[PDB]
Amino acid sequence: DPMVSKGEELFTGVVPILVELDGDVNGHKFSVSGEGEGDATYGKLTLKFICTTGKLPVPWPTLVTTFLMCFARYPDHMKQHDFFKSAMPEGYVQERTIFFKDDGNYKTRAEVKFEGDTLVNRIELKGIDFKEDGNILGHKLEYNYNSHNVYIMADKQKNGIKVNFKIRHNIEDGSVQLADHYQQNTPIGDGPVLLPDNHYLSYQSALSKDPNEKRDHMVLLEFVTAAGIT
Repeated sequence: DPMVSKGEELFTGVVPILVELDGDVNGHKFSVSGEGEGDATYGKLTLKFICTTGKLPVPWPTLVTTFLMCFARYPDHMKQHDFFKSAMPEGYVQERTIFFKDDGNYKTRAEVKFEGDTLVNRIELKGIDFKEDGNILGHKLEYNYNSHNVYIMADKQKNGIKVNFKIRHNIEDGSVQLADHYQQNTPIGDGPVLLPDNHYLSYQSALSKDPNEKRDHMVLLEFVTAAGIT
């Protein structure tokens, strides 16, 4: 299938990634740059993010979902369902509203596309209605991350997809902070795309620190596999 070939030739081995985020949460401004690589064959991403404006005013874990679905490993029998690679190289827009239960919300707009050989994710994030002393602006979330599934459906009227899911962030006391994610994606180009049957992406994420890094930062290792179509 030459549409499937075009995504395969773009993603084949290890692809460099660049992430750039401009953020304002309750008027707390901040920027983040990330670098790393992805290997869609294995669904594997390795990334290091740096707050280049000093201290990050929200917990790193709250930005994980915002900081690359085209690196998912789609099993061979599911290749016709991979919207994200099909939109490449021109790329797609990924927009979310993330509602933190009993607290504020993030609204994100991102463009995911190639710039040369590099796969780039440029993001603007706005957060509003946060509590200054809540779990997010009060930094009460644990530095770790649970596995979750992401359910994808076609958004046929818009030639894209819509995506809904819940993230549970562990709070320092043992409880959880729910972040209910609403997402839509649309191609940037006028080229055709693969619209998928309902399915999900299964995510695993591990957060760590670079022991030689003095800046505020997050190292992220993520594996992502599509499933849910026999």
